Amino acid sequence: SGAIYVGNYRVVNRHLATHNDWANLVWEDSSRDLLVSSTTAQGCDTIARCDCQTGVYYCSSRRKHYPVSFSKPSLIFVEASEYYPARYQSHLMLAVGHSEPGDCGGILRCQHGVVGIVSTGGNGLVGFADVRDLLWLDE
Ligand SMILES: NC(=O)[C@H]1CCCN(C(=O)Cc2cccc3c2SCC3)C1
Ligand SMILES: [Zn+2]
Repeated sequence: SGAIYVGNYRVVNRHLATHNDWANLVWEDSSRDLLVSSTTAQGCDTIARCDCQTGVYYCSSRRKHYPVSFSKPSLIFVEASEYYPARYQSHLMLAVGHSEPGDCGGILRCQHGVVGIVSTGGNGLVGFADVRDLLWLDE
């Protein structure tokens, strides 16, 4: 579990969105596993606008933060699950690091701010749905 609170928006993994997220839906994309909903309260997370390939992510299955190098956002094949059929997930970044079901939602950050959130993982790997291209989150 985990979300990004920026301005009047809440960004979460689409497969983990609630009834409230869908009733106040701003934008959603199954291929990216992202859903953004509107909020009444103001959010204060800063989103990074960079091309960093190093950062720190929160791993709830270990209750620890870990430094990682990560790949550039790209189309990556993702195995069938109870949420999606077998498909390519776009804007995904991979890193070597621990990750198990339940770590989705954990924030990945660089010196500039929030880069994205855990969405995939397995075999000593962790996939992060990137949010740096969503320039509208700020305005
Ligand atoms: N984006 C998707 O289609 C997700 C949907 C849920 C399932 N999924 C996974 O990768 C499961 C998983 C296994 C092992 C470690 C981890 C995970 S998810 C957090 C870390 C794909
Ligand atoms: Zn950065």
